[PDB]
Amino acid sequence: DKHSDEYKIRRERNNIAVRKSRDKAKMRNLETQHKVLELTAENERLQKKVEQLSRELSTLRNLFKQL
Amino acid sequence: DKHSDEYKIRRERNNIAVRKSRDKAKMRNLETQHKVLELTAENERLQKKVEQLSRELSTLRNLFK
Amino acid sequence: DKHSDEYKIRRERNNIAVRKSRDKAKMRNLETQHKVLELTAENERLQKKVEQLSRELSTLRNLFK
Amino acid sequence: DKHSDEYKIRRERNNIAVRKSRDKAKMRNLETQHKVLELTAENERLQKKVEQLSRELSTLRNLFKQL
DNA sequence: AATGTGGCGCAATCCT
DNA sequence: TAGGATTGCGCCACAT
DNA sequence: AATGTGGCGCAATCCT
DNA sequence: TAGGATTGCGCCACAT
Repeated sequence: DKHSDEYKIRRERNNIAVRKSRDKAKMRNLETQHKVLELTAENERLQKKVEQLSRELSTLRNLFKQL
Repeated sequence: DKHSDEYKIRRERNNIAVRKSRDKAKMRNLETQHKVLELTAENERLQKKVEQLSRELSTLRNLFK
Repeated sequence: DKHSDEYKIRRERNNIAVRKSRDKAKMRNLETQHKVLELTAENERLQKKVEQLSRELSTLRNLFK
Repeated sequence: DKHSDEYKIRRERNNIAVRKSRDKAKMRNLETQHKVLELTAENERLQKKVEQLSRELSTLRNLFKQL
């Protein structure tokens, strides 16, 4: 009975749940997009550190090798 | 008019476009979640590399003593 | 000359370039291995979708009987 | 003793192992690149199938909905 | 011990 | 020439 | 049972 | 105008 009073209230409750479920999903996605930006900045920091330490190690190894 | 052949083809075409658009969006969101897993593992790896390089520097500098 | 400052800077610069080139190559190879995992999971998903769509078609066509 | 006879033969054995290890790694990589091409063709086939079935289902659902 | 791997350095070359 | 990107050869530390 | 999710359809709009 | 891409609203089947 798609005209029933009970029907329309059942539909309304589900419509409310649907908007709630999707807001949550869209928020989660937004939080994830932010996490990527955060992890990217951290990745770049680590890359710079690895490069700096690698060059430091290389120079030191060369010194010893020159004895 | 809903019986109009033009209406019918319009709905048919739009339903295809709507599904295509929604799949693309789902794909992007999944990729973003994927990048988080990727970056997380990679940063973990680089951090390990940092620690390894530091140990190698310490080892060499111990030769001075 | 190996004592030449020019030689020393040449080695220093090349060692950086060599490491950079080797890391890039390692990255590409890891990505390729990654795509295999990705595609494998995705094809599995699409196959599941194919099966689901077929069940839905069967269900609707059963209404005719 | 990096001039020893034993040393040079030890180095030769490792050099042989290194080339063997790397050929294997490079082959594995080559096989993986091929697998990606194979999985990509399969992915495209599946995408086409999903699209075709989806349109088939949509048309059929519309028919019923028009009763 | 002996072979298998992974990271580098060198130097010739290729590339811009 | 300058200078970065590749790559064959091979040393070494470490893993299996 | 009641809410939470995922997939669609419609139709207004935006975009090319 | 034609026609594909988005997106707010909401129906429904199914999951939890």
